[PDB]
Amino acid sequence: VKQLLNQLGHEERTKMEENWIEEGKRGRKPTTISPIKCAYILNEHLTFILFDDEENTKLAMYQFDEGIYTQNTTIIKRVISYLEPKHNSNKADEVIYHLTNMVDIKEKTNSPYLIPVKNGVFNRKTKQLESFTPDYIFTSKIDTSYVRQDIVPEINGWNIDRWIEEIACNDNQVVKLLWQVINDSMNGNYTRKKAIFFVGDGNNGKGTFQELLSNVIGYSNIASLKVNEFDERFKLSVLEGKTAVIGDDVPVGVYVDDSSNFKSVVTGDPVLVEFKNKPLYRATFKCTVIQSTNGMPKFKDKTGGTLRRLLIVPFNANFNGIKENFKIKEDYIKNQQVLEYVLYKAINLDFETFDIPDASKKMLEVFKEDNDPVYGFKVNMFDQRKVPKYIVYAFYKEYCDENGYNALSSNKFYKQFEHENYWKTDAQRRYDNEELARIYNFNDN
Amino acid sequence: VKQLLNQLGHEERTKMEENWIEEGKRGRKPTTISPIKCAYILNEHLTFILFDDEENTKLAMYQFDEGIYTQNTTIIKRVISYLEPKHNSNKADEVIYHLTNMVDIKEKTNSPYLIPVKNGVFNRKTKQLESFTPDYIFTSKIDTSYVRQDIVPEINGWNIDRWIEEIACNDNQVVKLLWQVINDSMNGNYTRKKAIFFVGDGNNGKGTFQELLSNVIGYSNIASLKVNEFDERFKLSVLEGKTAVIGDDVPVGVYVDDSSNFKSVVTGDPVLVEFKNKPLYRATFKCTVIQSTNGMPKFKDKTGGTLRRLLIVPFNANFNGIKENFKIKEDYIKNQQVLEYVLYKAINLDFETFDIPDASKKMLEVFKEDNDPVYGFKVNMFDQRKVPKYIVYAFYKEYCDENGYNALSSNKFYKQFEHYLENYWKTDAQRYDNEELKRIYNFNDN
Amino acid sequence: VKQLLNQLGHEERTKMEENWIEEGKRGRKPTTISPIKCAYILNEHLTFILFDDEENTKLAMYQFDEGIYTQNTTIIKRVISYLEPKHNSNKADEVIYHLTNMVDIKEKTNSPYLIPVKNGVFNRKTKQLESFTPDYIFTSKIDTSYVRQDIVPEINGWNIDRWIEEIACNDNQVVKLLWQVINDSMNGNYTRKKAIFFVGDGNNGKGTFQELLSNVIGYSNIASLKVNEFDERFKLSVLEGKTAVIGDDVPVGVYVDDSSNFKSVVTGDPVLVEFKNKPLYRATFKCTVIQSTNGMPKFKDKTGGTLRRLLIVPFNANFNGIKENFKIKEDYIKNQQVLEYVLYKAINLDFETFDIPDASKKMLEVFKEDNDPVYGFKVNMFRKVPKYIVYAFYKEYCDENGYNALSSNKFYKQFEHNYWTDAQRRRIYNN
Ligand SMILES: Nc1ncnc2c1ncn2[C@@H]1O[C@H](COP(=O)(O)OP(=O)(O)NP(=O)(O)O)[C@@H](O)[C@H]1O
Ligand SMILES: Nc1ncnc2c1ncn2[C@@H]1O[C@H](COP(=O)(O)OP(=O)(O)NP(=O)(O)O)[C@@H](O)[C@H]1O
Ligand SMILES: Nc1ncnc2c1ncn2[C@@H]1O[C@H](COP(=O)(O)OP(=O)(O)NP(=O)(O)O)[C@@H](O)[C@H]1O
Ligand SMILES: [Mg+2]
Ligand SMILES: [Mg+2]
Repeated sequence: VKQLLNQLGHEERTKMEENWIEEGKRGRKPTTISPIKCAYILNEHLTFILFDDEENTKLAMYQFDEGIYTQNTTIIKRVISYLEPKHNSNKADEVIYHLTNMVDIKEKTNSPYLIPVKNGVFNRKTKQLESFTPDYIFTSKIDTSYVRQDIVPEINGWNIDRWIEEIACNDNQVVKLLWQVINDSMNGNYTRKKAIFFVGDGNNGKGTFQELLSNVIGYSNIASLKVNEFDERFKLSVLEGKTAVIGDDVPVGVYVDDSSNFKSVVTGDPVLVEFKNKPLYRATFKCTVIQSTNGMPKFKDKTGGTLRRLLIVPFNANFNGIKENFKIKEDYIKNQQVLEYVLYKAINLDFETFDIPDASKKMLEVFKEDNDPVYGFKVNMFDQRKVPKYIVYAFYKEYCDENGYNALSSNKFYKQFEHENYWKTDAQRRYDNEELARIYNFNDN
Repeated sequence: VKQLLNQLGHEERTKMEENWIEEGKRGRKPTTISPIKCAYILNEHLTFILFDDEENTKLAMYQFDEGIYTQNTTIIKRVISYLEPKHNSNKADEVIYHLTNMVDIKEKTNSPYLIPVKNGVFNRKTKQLESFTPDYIFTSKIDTSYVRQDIVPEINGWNIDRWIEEIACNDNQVVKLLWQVINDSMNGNYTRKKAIFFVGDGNNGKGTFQELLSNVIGYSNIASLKVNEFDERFKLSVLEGKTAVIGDDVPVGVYVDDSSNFKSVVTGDPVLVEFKNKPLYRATFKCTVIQSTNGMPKFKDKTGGTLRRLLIVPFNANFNGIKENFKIKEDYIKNQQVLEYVLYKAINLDFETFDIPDASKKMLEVFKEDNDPVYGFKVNMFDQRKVPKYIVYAFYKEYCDENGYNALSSNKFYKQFEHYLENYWKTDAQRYDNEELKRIYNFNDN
Repeated sequence: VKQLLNQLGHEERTKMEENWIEEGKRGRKPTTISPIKCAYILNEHLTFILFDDEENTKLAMYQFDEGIYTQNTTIIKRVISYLEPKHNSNKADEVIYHLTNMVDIKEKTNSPYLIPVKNGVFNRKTKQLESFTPDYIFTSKIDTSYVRQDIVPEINGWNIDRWIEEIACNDNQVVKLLWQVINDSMNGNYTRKKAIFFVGDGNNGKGTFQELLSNVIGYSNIASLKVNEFDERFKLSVLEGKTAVIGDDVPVGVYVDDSSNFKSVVTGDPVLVEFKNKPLYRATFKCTVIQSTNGMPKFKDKTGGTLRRLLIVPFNANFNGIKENFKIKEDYIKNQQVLEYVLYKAINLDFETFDIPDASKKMLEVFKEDNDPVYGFKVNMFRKVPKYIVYAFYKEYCDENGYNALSSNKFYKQFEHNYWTDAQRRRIYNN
């Protein structure tokens, strides 16, 4: 558009000179296009919009070669210079202000069925690639291109699908879940209301998968934030325009005092976000969370909420014992063809919701037992009677041998609420004080 | 008004051109309307007001299409451009300043009987919809149109009334309370002084009901702020223009050490509000508070006044299994017809105070024992006399067998303050004849 | 004054046009009054003063209709626009600067016997209502007119005096104290060196009385600051230009670690006020403090000063039932007749010190026992030589979950009060 703008500026200056010649030598050779006329020409021959009618909304320009509207001031300034190079910063700002006054108001397309990709928009309803148009209002797009694939790319005899199988210890459910996780991380307007956790005992390829995701998706489109940092002030502000958020390494067994922000982000509920020395507001973040960590973080809520939000991926394979192929994480996942194929395969597959692998359900139960001492006690109870409350207490098996703090006669109510037998009241099996509950009995008669 | 101002343009400019022609070629062919004349034309042909005479207050323009006064400088500058496009930003500011000097002073309409709606203004005294007029001064309105509704809209064979009944587990009192809450949430000038709390274990529709409210009401008319965040600095500033505040998820058992701002916002009491790098001032907030959480948070204030303000709504419906429908939260209640019907029904019904369901009273009592250990001990006392005051303070029967914190014999007055039952105050000298002090004496024979 | 300034501007513009005509057509014809001439005209006709000679102090203008000097630059710029509509913000600032250079300096009228009221100034010594004049320098006034009242105004069969009696649970001392509190709150230049605290639990009407006070007085004339908010940054800037400060709900039993600013504000003690990124300065605040809360918060200092500064008002009536009438706090206290009668009754009442009710003295003693464990011990202990036995760790902290001392500061108990000596006599049920 540089040539077109230079050309239009040339005839505009020529017309101004002709009018000055007709009117006589009085305007001392006017050679600079007035900012209002410059804005008129730009609006006529380019696509400028305004995202919102709110105060100090920055004007957006449609980059034809990129297909996404940009609010970057310097790009617009360069465009002005293309039309009129003699305007300084103040006159270009005046042109921008005039354009802001002229252009119409259009909201960004937040349709979950449309995903911006480098080649163009992708429609999930038709599962088809559509060329970039100014009608589709996007501010960012997936870095990697989208072309039809027929064979699995291989570099130096290394296959991406074989690596995916190797990551999951050759489990169809886990590789399917990983592909679904990639596909969900691609979508920014839809969240699926699940939290993805990667657990790793060592060199399990977790970081390699994180870098693969950060490469297939735009590196700018991804945010970095851990679970324990969600409640911290100004941390949520990084989730503004990011397609997904990745926690690189959550500390092992970290304690989250409050996860209200984390749960709200996971379920897509609106949340209060503030910037540094900026007014507070509320926004809805549909970006998915993907946290890679060793072990498993411990939550404070201890309720069914965090149980329903979370999803765990085993990542059992250990590549530390096998020879480490640094080229996989440094070269192979950065190859254009591999990212292309990954993007194509992930975008084509369709699923309404995450399908939990059988390994994840066992891992979810393990997390439930470890986080909640009461549930772990109930699972490992193996007791036969039911009436004696203090026998049921039994000091809870030395805090389930995991020294997790447990209350008296209050967590008993929590246990009975959590869990056929219900409660029984007998005067011959209770109030005997056989044990003054340290405790070594397991089962009585 | 764009057409009207454009017609006003090229006419005043024509007038200046003719005057310059008559006076001779001396003014270099003036073509820009002077900012003062621009302000005169705008004041004559539009409605600009000033909310108050305070320092550097912002001019307000009546949007004829929207029907609400706005202080957004961008819209005003766009209108000025509609009149005189060639004005710079500084010239637009000059026009705004001249208008500020010229226009009159009128206060915002804050009568509780008038509710701004997308379609018009609803009058509760006459229960009627009236067209937008510049006389009514509103800065925001409900984003749902008000239309006459006779048949409940069904989308994909799904009924909103049936969903409301399901959320309440088919309880008439609870559905009535939910409708009353919907009605109260959209009134920005009347508070009823009740703190609505949604309690549920999981997948109970708490979040669905909250974003349903955020849909029927304007999204920008809702402020997201939790109970524990009321007293943090700069947080109250979000309540400036919002008709309701919604706490998406209050952490379970969070200790609210200070409740002054929250209690003030619940009632019609004024509060000190401060913006970021802006002078502090005093404002009254009538927005209703609605908080959804998994269990009632612990409040430091054990006094009766904190308890009376709180209201608790049971969400006892379970949708954890295959019964869950994503379309309900994501699609169905974003439908325009459903929102219109909900707005109509909520606006129509009239009441003076919340009708407390029986289940709410039970849960309010339960939270009363949970928050106040002495009240919990009294409820679980069953010790019938009470002359030996020392056995009564047996760590209040070891926290009535639970856990907590106790004061050392300074809570004696608290027991009488909580209740007197029927024995009132009873202490006799002969007391010392009972053996001192552990769980053997849970009976009245003493 | 709009008509006068419009006429003055028109005649000045005509005179300038005549001068341009007689001097010949030189350049563009003058049509805008120069800022210096505009300032000259404004100074000649209007009334502009300067409160002090400090750095960049703001010019004050006397509003003839309002009767009070204002420093609001918006009003001054509107007046300038009345005189000269063609001046933008910079030219109005130039006019204001010229006026600041010209006008004389007069201090604010801070006479405790003069109270600015919407009808006019009120002379307490004369007990009269004097009309507004520019001679009296005031920056704010009570938003309720002062009219002579003879018969109590009743709205919907509801009496303000009967409601006041109901709030006090039918106690003459308490209603007298409440009227005295209203009178003290209205006066902004006299402090009486007492802190008013509304102590009551559950529904009592403390907030209703506070709203009545904020209604009879100007709403903008009331500051909002709880006792615990006094000592942090930028909070005192709210107190500037306010006749009284009201704390809506102090947290129950809040720990007031720092009370220096609160004590300074309670008395006439000067204090350093700071604005947000504005030149901080020293100032004296005479506004009275009124706080409402459930129970009496305890102070760290627990000394004589906080005891003598504090005053406690009983709110024992409960309306937590069908007795509650919302219209009392929503509509009844907003009635203009009721507010006018309340203002008349309060301002005509005269006194020099607060009349302490007997119940207030009892609660003051109770708070002294609660905040200071030593005095609670002294009250509870109802011989002389034995100090160790009477100590006994405050006889086991007098059963209040307190913390004791090392038996060295315990003898400060004879400060509150063991007449002095045996040589052989110097948990436990036990004096
Ligand atoms: N097939 C393979 N795929 C990926 N990495 C491999 C493979 N075989 C060996 N490796 C090596 O295994 C290591 C995996 O690195 P990385 O995935 O960052 O580890 P991690 O411990 O999971 N990282 P992190 O998530 O931050 O804790 C690197 O040294 C790789 O070179
Ligand atoms: N009557 C209903 N039938 C089926 N699904 C429903 C019904 N009501 C709500 N849902 C769905 O239940 C899901 C969860 O509702 P939501 O209110 O977000 O949960 P929540 O109660 O906030 N969960 P939690 O924070 O963990 O306690 C949403 O997808 C709703 O669409
Ligand atoms: N004499 C009265 N008779 C009946 N109702 C009254 C009376 N005085 C006040 N009320 C009402 O009682 C309520 C008092 O609320 P308010 O004064 O804000 O709180 P409070 O009673 O001081 N404390 P709290 O109950 O914790 O909010 C309002 O509804 C008043 O209209
Ligand atoms: Mg929820
Ligand atoms: Mg109150």
